[PDB]
Amino acid sequence: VNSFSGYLKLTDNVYIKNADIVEEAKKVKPTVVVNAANVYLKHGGGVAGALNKATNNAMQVESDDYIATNGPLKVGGSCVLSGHNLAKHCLHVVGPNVNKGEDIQLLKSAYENFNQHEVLLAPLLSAGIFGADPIHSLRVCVDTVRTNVYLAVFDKNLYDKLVSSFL
Ligand SMILES: OC[C@@H](CC1CCCCC1)Nc1ncnc2[nH]ccc12
Repeated sequence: VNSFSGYLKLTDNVYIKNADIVEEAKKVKPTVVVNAANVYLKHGGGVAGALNKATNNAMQVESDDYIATNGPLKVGGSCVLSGHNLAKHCLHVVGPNVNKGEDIQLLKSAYENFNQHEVLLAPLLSAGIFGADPIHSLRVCVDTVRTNVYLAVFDKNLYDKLVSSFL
């Protein structure tokens, strides 16, 4: 039993809700919140910009030190950093950005990072400003993640389409 509330159950391990991931994280304080990161951990907009803003830019400060030490992530890769005031940990995961021409096949590799964590709060990878089809992202999530994932979908209209079209 966990403290996630109001989710629709899609499969044995995947749950979905119309919610602002920032407000969800602040309420639940999960062990792991997933950020929709880029390889430079430049948290300018989308989920990343919103999460970073909620940390008063502490996420960005920590991320800049991470990059200065380690260099950029790989598309499809991840790193674990602090969750600041939002969660114990933040798993920064880089899904392919279609608006940069990146290979959508890397979306499965991106979701594989979730399997290293027993429970996660997460957005749909490569959705939103990353340009991928969210219905496809949900399908890859369900077919790749085996651990317990609670998906927050900001847009109510998109949430209803994801549920109604789910196979
Ligand atoms: O998938 C990443 C983005 C994409 C959006 C595209 C337009 C329709 C709504 C989704 N989703 C989010 N999901 C949960 N919380 C969020 N906070 C800020 C952004 C955000």
